[PDB]
Amino acid sequence: HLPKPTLWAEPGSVITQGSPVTLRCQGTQEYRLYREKKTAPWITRIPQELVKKGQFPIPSITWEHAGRYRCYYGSDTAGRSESSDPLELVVTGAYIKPTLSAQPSPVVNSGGNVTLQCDSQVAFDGFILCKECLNSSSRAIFSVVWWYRCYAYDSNSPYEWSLPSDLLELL
Repeated sequence: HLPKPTLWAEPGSVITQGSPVTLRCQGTQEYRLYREKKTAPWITRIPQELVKKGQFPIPSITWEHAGRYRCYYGSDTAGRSESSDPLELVVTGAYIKPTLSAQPSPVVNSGGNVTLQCDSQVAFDGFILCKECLNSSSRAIFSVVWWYRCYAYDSNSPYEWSLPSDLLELL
């Protein structure tokens, strides 16, 4: 009826294909969750007992659940809040684990900087780097001083990412 809600994921907003995830909204009872640009049926199956508590669990995430979700409480009639800052539910495991290496080395001097390299065997028009994320033909270069992992993805499915790269820890 005023204050905008918080919308987070648990364990996180990046879920591997087939794994569980629960989006959560906090603000007191009339909670509404919704995906932008394309309606997500999976929400209209959520028990009302859960909806009142701001809980919208997904027992096994599919490529359909991928998307930008916003939350808010109340109604037009009795009054509602603003939608919550968008949450981007990403589903991973769709392509090839790229490779992530520090250039020149994982070893960098304090207060200095380093270049990260996400490399793929095939071509993808988009690479993401997640600091255990930010957007950048088969390689991309980021710069971070630290655990990192990157992903590959096609711009025609921006929320469907590849497998994660091995964990990269800067020393």
